Amino acid sequence: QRAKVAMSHFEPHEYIRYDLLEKNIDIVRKRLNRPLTLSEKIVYGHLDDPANQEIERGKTYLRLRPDRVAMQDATAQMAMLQFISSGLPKVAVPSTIHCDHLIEAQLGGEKDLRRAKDINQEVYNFLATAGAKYGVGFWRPGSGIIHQIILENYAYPGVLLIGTDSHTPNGGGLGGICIGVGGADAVDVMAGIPWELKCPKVIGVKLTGSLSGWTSPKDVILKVAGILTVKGGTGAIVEYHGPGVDSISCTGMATICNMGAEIGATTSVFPYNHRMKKYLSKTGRADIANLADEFKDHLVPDPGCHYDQVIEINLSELKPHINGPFTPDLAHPVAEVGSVAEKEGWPLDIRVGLIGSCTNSSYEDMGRSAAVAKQALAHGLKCKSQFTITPGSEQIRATIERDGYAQVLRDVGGIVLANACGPCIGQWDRKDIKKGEKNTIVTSYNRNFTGRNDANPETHAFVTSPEIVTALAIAGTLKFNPETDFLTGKDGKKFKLEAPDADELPRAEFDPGQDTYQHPPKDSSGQRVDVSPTSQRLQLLEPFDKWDGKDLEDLQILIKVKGKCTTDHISAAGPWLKFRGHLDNISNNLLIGAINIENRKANSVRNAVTQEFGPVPDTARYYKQHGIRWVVIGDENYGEGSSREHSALEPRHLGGRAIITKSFARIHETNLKKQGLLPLTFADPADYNKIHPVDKLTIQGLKDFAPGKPLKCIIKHPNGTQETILLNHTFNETQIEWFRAGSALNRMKELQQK
Ligand SMILES: O=C(O)CC(CC(=O)O)C(=O)O
Ligand code: F3S
Repeated sequence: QRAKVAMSHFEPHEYIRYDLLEKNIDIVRKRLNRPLTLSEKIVYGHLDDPANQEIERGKTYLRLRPDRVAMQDATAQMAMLQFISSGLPKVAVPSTIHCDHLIEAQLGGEKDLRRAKDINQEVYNFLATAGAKYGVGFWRPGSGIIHQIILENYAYPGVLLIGTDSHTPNGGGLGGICIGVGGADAVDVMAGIPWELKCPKVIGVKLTGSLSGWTSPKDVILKVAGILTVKGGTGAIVEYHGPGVDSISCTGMATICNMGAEIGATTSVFPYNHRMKKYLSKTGRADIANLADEFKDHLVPDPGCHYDQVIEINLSELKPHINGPFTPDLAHPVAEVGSVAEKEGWPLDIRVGLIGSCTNSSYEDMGRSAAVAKQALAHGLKCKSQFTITPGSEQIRATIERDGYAQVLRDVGGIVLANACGPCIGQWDRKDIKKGEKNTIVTSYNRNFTGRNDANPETHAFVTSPEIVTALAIAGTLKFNPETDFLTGKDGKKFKLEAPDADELPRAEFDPGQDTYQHPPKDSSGQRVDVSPTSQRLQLLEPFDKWDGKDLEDLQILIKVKGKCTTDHISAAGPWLKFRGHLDNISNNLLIGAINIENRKANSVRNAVTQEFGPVPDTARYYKQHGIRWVVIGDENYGEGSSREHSALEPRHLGGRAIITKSFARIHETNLKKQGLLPLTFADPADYNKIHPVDKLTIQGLKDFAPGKPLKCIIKHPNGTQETILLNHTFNETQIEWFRAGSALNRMKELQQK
């Protein structure tokens, strides 16, 4: 580039290329002759061939070149095992591993981390020596959650980042396009080959007016999530714009982009502005803010660009929301929630109040919560409810500890957890409740899907802002309304809580703490990564079987699924995170949470040959070792939610050939195409009703599988009648070559020594 500004302090040699962004935006622009939106300037500015790429929103696959790859340890292990199979010597672009998902919340900060490094040494040692070997930066356990460390250090305006985690959109708060992928996508960018993405549609949310009072950043996406619903953002990028953007802090925009994951959006973004500039300078990147000022025309949307849908939100009319309890789109005003809770039968007293995680742990969030706490403390009050605080990184922990906020928070009765996901992925040894107990918890997190936080099917969880969690934690009930109600203080008077007052960013500079990162040695020609042969936590992958040239005849339906089938129903987390690097050991959880439409129950399907109802993994394994190939039938938005490729690998490992649904979630359908399976959808969703558990399916037409040709499916009924239905697919020729080879990895290996 002419300027020589680095990507971050950890890669001082790898410079930001806004000169290329601009050259590819100018090549696209003159092919398209129209204003482009911000996410179009940034996506199309990273095309591998901007002169020739075919560009149509919602239709074409763009072949893109991401700037950096970030990985989290619950998904980094399988991604690094696939990279190890490619045979390639080093990673092609800046990648980092972050160790945040294997640390269980039990007693608090220090004790929980000590136990996690003991319990997990094998996997942390595997991730660091493979990181050292292949040149991947490694953030040590206890250093912080992937998105918080990415916002503090690696996101910048104009970046195209991919991450093996759904909440990777978080990065959009600093003006970049950050997309979550399954681990095999990350190994394409690390292997140095173009990354493909279905060309996004763009939803424009216009922000007008200003935040006031108890209303925070969080409220905007709780409001938008309820307007669009979980199905709302599928296949689109949400792009925030308006005069109101500049009334939100940089870490508030990151809160909003983060939860856009919850409506199925490919990612969300905000346009570069003064708030981002301020945060870039206060986090040791003033030079990035100076470069970006010079390229600002390319980091804002063109005037007059066309959004495929515009939603307008008046921030000055906005008021606090609390969303739940079993989806993030059931939206409520914090004024109404008490009411709805008594008519609906949701438990009114707040058992546990949990604040933090990467969605709501900025210096501003911790401070606004303390500003509430300090008030309750001046009246001899304490949290009525149990109270946990998870700092997003060691820098937010060291900084808020030093400036006092952490001590206010413990003085009202909260325990500070390790800087890791913990209760946000449900990695938590809970004790206050017997399992099955019906109880309400309230979090500042993002997802509140059933069983997400403690695996109690009946814990009702509500997501809101950290200050409202803190206020309701002292209150102990969903009946309390912070902005109206009175609280009875130890000295018998009544008083009411004042709306939080707090610094956006420190007066001082940020404390980073010590010992957080392991640099890779461009040295150690002689790093050795050794999966013990009979290790129960890590296992080297063995190639899947190449496609046999024939059609798929008389396939068994392992399960026909009723309703919502999230990737947590397909591959659960909780106890199974200890097997995220062992494929046959984590496959023993295949589809155990999905509801069987035959009997309305989870984990009991009928074995076609023994005629006994029993566990799905056992049955799929019975089928596999007897030569029966099977299929799953789903309803809508199948594979919704968490990014894990384990949802696609475990079907392949047990004998699965195809998943046919009315519609798929984006990251799960890419993960099925990547593992050699067939993601297919009904040309008519009503055809879901034609297929019963008992039928055998023949998927015919593979010999001339082509983009756009539907595949024909012959349903064969026990009584000899058959029906033929049509099935659509979104494969392009790159992806058909993945199916043909047995998986995308097998194909990457054929472009070397076959
Ligand atoms: O319908 C599809 O072809 C896929 C989805 C999601 C995506 O990959 O962007 C869409 O285009 O809406
Ligand atoms: S990455 Fe963030 S969304 Fe929760 S599971 Fe971890 S704190």
